[PDB]
Amino acid sequence: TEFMPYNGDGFKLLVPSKWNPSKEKEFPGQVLRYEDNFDATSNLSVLVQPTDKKSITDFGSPEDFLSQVDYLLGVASANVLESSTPVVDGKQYYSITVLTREGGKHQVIAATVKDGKLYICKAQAGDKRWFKGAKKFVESATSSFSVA
Ligand SMILES: [Zn+2]
Repeated sequence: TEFMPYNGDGFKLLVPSKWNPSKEKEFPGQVLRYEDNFDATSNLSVLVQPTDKKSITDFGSPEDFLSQVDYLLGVASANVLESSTPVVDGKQYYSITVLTREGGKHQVIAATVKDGKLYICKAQAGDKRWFKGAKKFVESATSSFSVA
């Protein structure tokens, strides 16, 4: 109904059914981008980049990882609402929720390491759309992200 599964190269996730794919490359390693055409500040991207790390935990804690992929957030200020270290089907993931700025953005990052690749899912919405229904879309897309 409101969500549709997507299968990429080595990963899958749920994308909101009303968002559309964007052909524009915003970040390096970008392989998917979906956006709300009524408010393009609501969007999501999946990045796949090579790495020498063997685990997401080689990055240090969730907050340490966040500091190393901070280009993804563009910030006068970043506030970490929550972080977690969920394990899905054997794989360690990190998940981080960050609020950046009046003007506010809620960004959720989910990440794991597999096969000499760093796989990053980032979903965001603006503060007002967040509380008006976007929170569901942002959190499902990042919660649903899994690699194989
Ligand atoms: Zn907010």
